[PDB]
Amino acid sequence: NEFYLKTWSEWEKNGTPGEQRNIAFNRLKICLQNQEAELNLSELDLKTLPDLPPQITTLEIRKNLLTHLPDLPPMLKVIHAQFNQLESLPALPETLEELNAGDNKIKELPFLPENLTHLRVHNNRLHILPLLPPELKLLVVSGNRLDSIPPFPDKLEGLALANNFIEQLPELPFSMNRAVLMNNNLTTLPESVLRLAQNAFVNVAGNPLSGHTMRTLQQITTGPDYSGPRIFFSMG
Amino acid sequence: NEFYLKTWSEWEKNGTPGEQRNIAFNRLKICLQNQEAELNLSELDLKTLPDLPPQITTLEIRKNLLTHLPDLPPMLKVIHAQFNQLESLPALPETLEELNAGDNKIKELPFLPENLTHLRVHNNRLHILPLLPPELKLLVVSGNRLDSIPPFPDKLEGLALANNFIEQLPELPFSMNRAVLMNNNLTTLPESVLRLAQNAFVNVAGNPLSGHTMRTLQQITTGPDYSGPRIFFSMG
Repeated sequence: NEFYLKTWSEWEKNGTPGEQRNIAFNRLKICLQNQEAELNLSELDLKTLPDLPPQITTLEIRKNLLTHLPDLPPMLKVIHAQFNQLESLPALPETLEELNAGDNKIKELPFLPENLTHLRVHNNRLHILPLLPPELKLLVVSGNRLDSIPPFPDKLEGLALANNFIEQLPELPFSMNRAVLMNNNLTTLPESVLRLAQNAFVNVAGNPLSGHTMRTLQQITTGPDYSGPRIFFSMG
Repeated sequence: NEFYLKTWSEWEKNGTPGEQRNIAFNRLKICLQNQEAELNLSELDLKTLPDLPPQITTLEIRKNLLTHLPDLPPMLKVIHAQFNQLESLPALPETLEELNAGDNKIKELPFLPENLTHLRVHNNRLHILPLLPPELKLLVVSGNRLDSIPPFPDKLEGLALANNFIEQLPELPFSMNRAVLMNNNLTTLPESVLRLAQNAFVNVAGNPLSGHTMRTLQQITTGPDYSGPRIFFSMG
């Protein structure tokens, strides 16, 4: 309890000129004393964070200059860390449900915990993704360096992978209603794309789909009973 | 010239298994012998390029695995090098008019030559831009690490700098009709935004514009003779 005030007071003082660590100390202490659910340190030019209040369920720290996070409290449900300079993340609490860390410099994600439902991590430097947890509903990984993709869990609804280097797409679960796959290196599509719901959104423009893929898809989608989705794509 | 056929022939032999350097050697051979304007080595899994045929005016090499480019021939007008692993670019030929190098790892650009009209470099790692040349017409630098922007040349028509860390935007020239400025760190807007043409597109959603900026902009834009453009933005 006073462990935090000692830690925070010393972190108060150890800052470069622009960091608004003076406001940060105030928000940290109040957050501890009133046992608040959310800690909001966004837009404070912070280059580091100290140890965090243990009871919080929302950590909002977007638009700072963080290179690393401290250990994450075990009750966190939502973490918004987008627009920092994060190079990695610490271990994620088992309670984590929503993680936004887009627009950082993260080269690898840590193990993804079982309750994660929304992962938004575009504009990083990911070459690989860890295995996806069973409740994942939304996955946004556009604008990274992804060469390959782990298999999809069977509740995934939204998938955004534009502007990567994916060569092969794993099978798409019937739960998927939004598949944004532009500007990759796909030459073929998984058969399961055609088995999605009729109103599903599918965009594979900007991929070098082979001639056989194109003729295959043209024969099926123009069949008189075709019930699959509309597929957007491009040539040239 | 037998100088190129030897060099290309020995570059052909020196590849790892997946690189399709045999198809590339043939395209090089055809390009040299028929004196073609365009050399197209895109989508061949290439990790390096050899010396290039000197007469080409279009270099098409997107979607390979290149880390460095070779010296560029002196009549190049168009270079499409997006989706590689570029670390940097070589010195740019004086004739260069269009450069696309998005989705690489480029940390800084070289000197930009005087005839460049189109620069598309989104999804790289730029912290700074070089000074912009006087004919620049289109500038796309979305998805980088930009903290600042050099002054804008006065024929610039399209500007896309979404998803960077820019805190102050330089003045916008009257020629600009498309200003895509979302998800940065602006708290205010330059005066010159209000002097753009009435049909210009301006999008600053996702910036933490101050309350004073918002109330000022609301007073001006709702006056009965407001002559400027529509501005899109966001709150929350």
